Amino acid sequence: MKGTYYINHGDPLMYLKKHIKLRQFLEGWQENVVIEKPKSILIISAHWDTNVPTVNFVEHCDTIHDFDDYPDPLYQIQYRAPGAPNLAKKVEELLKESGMECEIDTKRGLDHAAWFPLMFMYPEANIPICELSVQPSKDGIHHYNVGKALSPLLQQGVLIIGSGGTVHPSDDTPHCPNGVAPWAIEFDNWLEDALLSGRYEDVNNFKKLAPNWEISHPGQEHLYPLHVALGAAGKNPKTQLIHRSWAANGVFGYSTYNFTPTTQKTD
Ligand SMILES: [Fe+2]
Repeated sequence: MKGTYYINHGDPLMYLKKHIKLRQFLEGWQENVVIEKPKSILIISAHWDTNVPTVNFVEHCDTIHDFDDYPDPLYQIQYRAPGAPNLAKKVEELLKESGMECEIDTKRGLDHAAWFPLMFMYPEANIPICELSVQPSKDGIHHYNVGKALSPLLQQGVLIIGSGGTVHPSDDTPHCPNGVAPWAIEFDNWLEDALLSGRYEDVNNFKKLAPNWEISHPGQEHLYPLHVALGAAGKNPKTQLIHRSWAANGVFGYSTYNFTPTTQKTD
């Protein structure tokens, strides 16, 4: 495939498990999704929440274990990827050239939205990684425009990946164990239909249109990486669903999308 992706980083517990389909999908990334080695990777992280777009600019990525109450082994994982400082500067220029602000963090490593799926996709940790934050108090259209500014990166060998959670309710939302709560089916299906239809404006305006977005994304920070990845695919991309699974609690969903460009930018 070519283009950009919206993936789910999933449950860190899957590191210890054998039968999680999302992990199998991620492990097969280089065989089934992206054959060609990318020059660098831009991860739009649901777990880096800022006021204005921010990008990290480091030579070596720390591994940030920003998650609570997991088993000890999870905190010993190191994903020793190189940073991507030139990619970071290029993201800052592209955003500013489009009239958007962008700040640069020269210390922050990768949070688990980045390193956790990447350690399955690219276990050799030899691809330069740069993370981009989301701005959860801004709307879907903001995030789409951040991505649109970034689409020239596609012709430069950059793999752009939004890392979120397609259905990501509050911890207080009751479970439907080993099933799928109908509200979550409804939201997931609406989103799939909007994307496969090419109704990308609807996706940007999900708050006005999507059923049960209040349950699926009370904060939205796990959805907004989709808008950035979608915008980064340029005008009129074609979307396809490349993985779907659900957590055993029946209310977290991992629908995964590829956005294939049909247009390009100037020489
Ligand atoms: Fe998450």
